Amino acid sequence: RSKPDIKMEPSAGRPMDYQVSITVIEARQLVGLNMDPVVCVEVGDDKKYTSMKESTNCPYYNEYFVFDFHVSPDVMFDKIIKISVIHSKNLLRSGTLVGSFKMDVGTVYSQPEHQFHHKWAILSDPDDISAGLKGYVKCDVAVVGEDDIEGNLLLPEGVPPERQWARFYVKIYRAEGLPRMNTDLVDPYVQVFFAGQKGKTSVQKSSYEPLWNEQVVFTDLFPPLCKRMKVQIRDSDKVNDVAIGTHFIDLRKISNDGDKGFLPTLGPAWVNMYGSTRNYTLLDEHQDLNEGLGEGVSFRARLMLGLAVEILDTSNPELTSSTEVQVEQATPVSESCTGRMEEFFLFGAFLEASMIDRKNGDKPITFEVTIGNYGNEVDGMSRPLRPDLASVSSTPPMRPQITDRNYFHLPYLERKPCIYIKSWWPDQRRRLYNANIMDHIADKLEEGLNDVQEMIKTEKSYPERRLRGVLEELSCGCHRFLSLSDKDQGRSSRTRLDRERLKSCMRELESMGQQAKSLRAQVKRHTVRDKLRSCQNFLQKLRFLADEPQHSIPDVFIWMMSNNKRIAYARVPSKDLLFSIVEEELGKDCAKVKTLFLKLPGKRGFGSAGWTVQAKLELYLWLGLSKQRKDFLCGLPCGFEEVKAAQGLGLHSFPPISLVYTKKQAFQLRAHMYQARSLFAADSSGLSDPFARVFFINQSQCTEVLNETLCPTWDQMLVFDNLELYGEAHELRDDPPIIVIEIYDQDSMGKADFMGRTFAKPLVKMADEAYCPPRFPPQLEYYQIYRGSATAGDLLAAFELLQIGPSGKADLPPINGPVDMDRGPIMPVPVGIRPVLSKYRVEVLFWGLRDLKRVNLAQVDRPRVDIECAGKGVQSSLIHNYKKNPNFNTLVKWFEVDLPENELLHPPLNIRVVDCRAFGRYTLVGSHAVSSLRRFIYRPPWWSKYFASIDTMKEQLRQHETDELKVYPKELESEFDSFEDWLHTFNLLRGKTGDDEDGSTEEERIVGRFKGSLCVYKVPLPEDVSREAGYDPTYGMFQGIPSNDPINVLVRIYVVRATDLHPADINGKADPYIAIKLGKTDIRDKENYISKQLNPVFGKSFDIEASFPMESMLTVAVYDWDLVGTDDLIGETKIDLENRFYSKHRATCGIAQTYSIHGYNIWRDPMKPSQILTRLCKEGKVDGPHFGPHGRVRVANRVFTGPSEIEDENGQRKPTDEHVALSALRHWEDIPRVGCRLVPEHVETRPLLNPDKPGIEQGRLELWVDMFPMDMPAPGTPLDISPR
Repeated sequence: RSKPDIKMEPSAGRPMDYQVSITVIEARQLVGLNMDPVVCVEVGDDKKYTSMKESTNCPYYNEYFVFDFHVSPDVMFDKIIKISVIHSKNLLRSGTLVGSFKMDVGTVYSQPEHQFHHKWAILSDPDDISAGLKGYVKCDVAVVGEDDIEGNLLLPEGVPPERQWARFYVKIYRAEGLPRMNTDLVDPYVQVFFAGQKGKTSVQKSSYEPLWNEQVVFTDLFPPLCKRMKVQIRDSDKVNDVAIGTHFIDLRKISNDGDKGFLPTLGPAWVNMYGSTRNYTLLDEHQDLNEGLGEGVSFRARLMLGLAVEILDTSNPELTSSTEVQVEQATPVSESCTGRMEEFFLFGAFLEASMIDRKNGDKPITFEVTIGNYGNEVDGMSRPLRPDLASVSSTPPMRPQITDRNYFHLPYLERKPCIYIKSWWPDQRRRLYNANIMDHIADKLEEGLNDVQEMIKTEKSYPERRLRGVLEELSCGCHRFLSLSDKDQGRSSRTRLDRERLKSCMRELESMGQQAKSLRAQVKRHTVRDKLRSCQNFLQKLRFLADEPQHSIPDVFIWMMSNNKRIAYARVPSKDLLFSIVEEELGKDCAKVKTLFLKLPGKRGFGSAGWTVQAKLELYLWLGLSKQRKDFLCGLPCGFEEVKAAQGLGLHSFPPISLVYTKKQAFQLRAHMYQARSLFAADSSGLSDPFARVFFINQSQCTEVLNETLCPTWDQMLVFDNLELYGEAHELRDDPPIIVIEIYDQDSMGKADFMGRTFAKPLVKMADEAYCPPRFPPQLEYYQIYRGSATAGDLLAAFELLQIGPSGKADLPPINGPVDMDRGPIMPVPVGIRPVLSKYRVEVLFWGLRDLKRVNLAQVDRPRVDIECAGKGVQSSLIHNYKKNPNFNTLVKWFEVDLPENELLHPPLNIRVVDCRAFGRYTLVGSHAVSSLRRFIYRPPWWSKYFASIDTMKEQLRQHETDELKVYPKELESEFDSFEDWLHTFNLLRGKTGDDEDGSTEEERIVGRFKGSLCVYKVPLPEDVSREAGYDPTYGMFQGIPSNDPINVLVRIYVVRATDLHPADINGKADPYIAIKLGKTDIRDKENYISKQLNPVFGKSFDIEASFPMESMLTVAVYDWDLVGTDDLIGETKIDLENRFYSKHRATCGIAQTYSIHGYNIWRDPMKPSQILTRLCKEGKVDGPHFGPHGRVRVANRVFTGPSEIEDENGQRKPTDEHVALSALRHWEDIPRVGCRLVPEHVETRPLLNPDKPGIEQGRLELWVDMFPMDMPAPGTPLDISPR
């Protein structure tokens, strides 16, 4: 696989809705006298307080606090939680602070389920090193998108409870390259933030190159729970205090905990921070990028910085007792120790630049390649003289040309402009060289893991030894890094972090080279699927080691301007651009023709401000020293000449300002698009008008618009012709240029609306290659379609890029073009590339549909469902009365349709339901299409036992982490395949698909939910299938299916107890009761609510008739009782008795362990197990039962044995058939054709869900539900499970 995944809108910089929740449970061992504590919780600037507790050292609150944000993930993690015991706070007095505990959101989120539970917050006096410990405050925390103190601390691993105060020195020396503010001078000062404490240097007025040589001194507890420092170059404008740039120092990459690791240190070395545009806009909408809230769009400033964390002894009297952020003159160092100053030379070559927006391509456009302070001559820098060349940094303004209505292209063609920059940077190439080595190893690890996952999920053989070879290559790469990075250990201009961090990666990857060989033995033929997920734990640490805090050279920016106004940008990091003689030290984007996509600056690159590509460039880049420009043209496309400028005429080492091209290979691209599927709904009808517009270099071609479908089959090859590819064959065969496929809805105005985008790489054939298998012809395989943030479709294509031949286009294999003469210029996908189509009969069970939401404050009385698959389709019977009978009057009605032979290439079968209005205007009220037909392909083949079962499920929990009845430790539909044995369930949709800014949510699209079954088989059909359709052609495969007809059904619910219910009251002990909604019937136990109970025991039994299957929709709920207003809601759950009732699993009544009619084991099913087995025999078309003696039975070709006799409550021996009958119920899977499993009498663990707090647990409930139809013999009297 070489197909790219270049997403224009990644997760970085995306803001999401977030919630922080805190319960302040209690406090104990508080140090002091007569304190009356008010616990204060501050997250950011939002501060809340508890209630009043009077004169205690051990208070109890159990109070709740909720805060909500909508910020980017890195913005959240710097925010500080400030739980504090504050003695005697009121509105006029800031109370006397006992102690506090500063600890950020990122440490919460680093916990595996993002929570801390019942843990004691280690409060300490934050403004005194010598003050004692200030007790512990038991609390719990949660961030969502035993009671001993030492066993339950609120700390991560490694942190001692007796934390040591340490001075967190940061040193601010000098800065360079500052932009304009005043009209246009600058007045800088640097402000540092850490754990709410701030410290700023003195302002040096009127200097682009300041030199403070000052430092900011914090005082905080080692190890720091606040995890980043906000270092921010700032301008001291007196009216508007505005920032220039911001870099975050990450504490984990500069440290390793323990004596085996090292204390944190950094620098003194340069730091490259970014922000808004290079010019000073009078109003700057990218001011948030100056604040570091997102990705920086242009380089703002660079700043030498240091870090000198030193641990103090808390009992030392000579130290300063205050923890304030003092301002102190630092100790300056020479700039030679930061790196020997060297000259660097950038090279760039613009080959192609297409896909320019039509709204901006009216005028001649200019590029601008910049690296840091150098290469920005057009903007008029505040640069001094040479610390020289004119620094040609712009392509000439060239008139664009039209590709289509959407996009332009640039007529570079034979002339490719080039840009070369002189720059001066400190030589710190090893920080990016080791990053390149370990990034190459991590890229190989990514490719191996993705190949193993893709090849595992396609079930191609031999996976685990391939994974073992991947980890063997990983071990070889570990040894390669062990040998490579040691070659310049004795460098003199080297910081302490460059020693200790390097030692850390040496130790880690030395261990990793043997952990790979250990997990090589751990990976087997059956454990490969989960050890593959275990393998990327290595990849997490390797990606973490790959990035480094010490910057040397800032990132290379490529810009766009017309009228010298910036419209589009890109930012490639410079670490992949250095040239090195070591292949692992060589950057990934260096000396290679790299595809790169521009995007809009700031917040307007996301969402509805633009979805179109700003530009697509085949940019060549190179970076290195000015003495290393020896062979920097080795990766360029050959067959070219160089045109140079006046400053470097005749010099062999001088780079050209432009190239003129002598080789123009004619290339024809056969773009085979056959199908798209699961697309976005851009039209108001819940469907779209999709067509594929494919871009390749300077031209574009369009397939014809298909109408009113989300799974189009265009079946349309487009032949791009007479295009020009430059260079030789070795730059195209193993790495062709990219293909961008864009999907659009042909709307009512004529102008199309955006639908998505996918990328591709064609299989390349030169004229000397034979068009022979296994390479040619190219097979169809999928391409994931993205519409920016979210996935919005899947496309099927088999692109091949072919040379236009030495004699003509006829040297290519002959095009199997338009045999259908009406197609004309539209031309089909040829045979061999299209799949073989074999006829499959599709059989639909039109069972019914429930749970329609009341759109337009009513319900549709006459719905009818049409199924459409690959053009062909069938329709059900029209509903004559929906509320009386929500079930179609149709048997298994089928249609025969040509389908793809390969099962992975099956199209999504569409299901839609319409209201049958006048004139055949079939207005859609629901539509669901997402299914894979391989699933539907058919080929012929009381307390006394309860507490014992409680001990049993404790054993089941302890074995999972390492009489009687069954206990399921998860939800009942998890064990029993959701009772979807043949009565399948699908979920309908309506409206436009939910874009994050233009559309609704996906829950708002939910309108109905279909019940039915699908059976797919070939029309050349097998022999047992010929028997099955033989008994009834009106049912097909569906023989012996029970009737649809409605019935009154008794609903019998036993509820045992509830556990760990979330209280709404601030005391922490709710007042719950059981509330049951069944169909349209309300039953509440509010008169018998169990007050003041976290784990109440109900023991109530409820019998209530329902109009099944219309009333087969039940919720079992718990309600915190409240007389005033309404009772607070805890949570509900979905039951849906319909899939229980008609299942073969016998969900009507559970079966006990052994047959007994006395005491706590009395057979509660009114129909005895012998009659149960006879019923399952006639319903399962299997002969039986055939009892001999009461201890044995023959059912089909199988024999079951067991006991024979039972005593009643009178103690008299009654021999019945029921014992071996119930034993056969517990061996009912032995039947070779109809065998299955039966539901036993059980108890169940039920998650409760509240839409007030979605996606998280509200408590558990234990219960089990039986039900009985009212034409069978009458149910037994309601049993009682009242507690002891």
